Amino acid sequence: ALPQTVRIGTDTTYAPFSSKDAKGEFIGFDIDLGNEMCKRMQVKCTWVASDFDALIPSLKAKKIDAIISSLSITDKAQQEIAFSDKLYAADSRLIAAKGSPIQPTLESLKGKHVGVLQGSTQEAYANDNWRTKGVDVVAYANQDLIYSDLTAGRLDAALQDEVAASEGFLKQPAGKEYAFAGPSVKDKKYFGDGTGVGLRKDDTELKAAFDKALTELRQDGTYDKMAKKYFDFNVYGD
Repeated sequence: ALPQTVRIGTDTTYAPFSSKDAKGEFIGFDIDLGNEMCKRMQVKCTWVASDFDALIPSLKAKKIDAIISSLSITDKAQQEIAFSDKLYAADSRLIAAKGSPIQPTLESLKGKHVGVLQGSTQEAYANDNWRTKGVDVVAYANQDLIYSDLTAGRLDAALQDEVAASEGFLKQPAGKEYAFAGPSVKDKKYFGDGTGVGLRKDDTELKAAFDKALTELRQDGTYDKMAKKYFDFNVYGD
């Protein structure tokens, strides 16, 4: 059976997907999608704030029933839990100076200095696929020094999460003269084939209901109107 109330864990530190406004209400595209889906499933849903590292543990322990927290559908993720159909893409993308010919390819990146934040999935991606093929991958302890170095010319480009750099630098005045160089980088093992509602593998009726609500609010234009409230591009992706 479907739960009486679906408890949804989210990490409220990740606008524009999941954050808390100044009055403390949950806000973002993850919330709107969750709320819309739950409305279509006709079930009560309750948002449970949780540190991101504790989301999958809370789910396996049944302290929560779903995860909606830009949780990438990576290969390792799927060994432990199940996912709904994709909610939106969370790929990475290179940033360089406006007019840069740089592409996210080996023949383009050979011998170039690409910055990445240490500990990120972008650093893992760039170290396992780019550093070992003659790309100079530079790890940074501090995200704002990446941007500063890039503006200074000590990097040819930076590998960032696409939405985060969209919101955090490119829309800011400091990034006016910078832009994405080439298309978003896709890698199922590092970035998932999107994000999805994270669910326990036993919870097939819950998965079915989220997927049906998801296809439906897409097919009738609700997804696009809702995304337009936050995004200028195709957040859903491929």
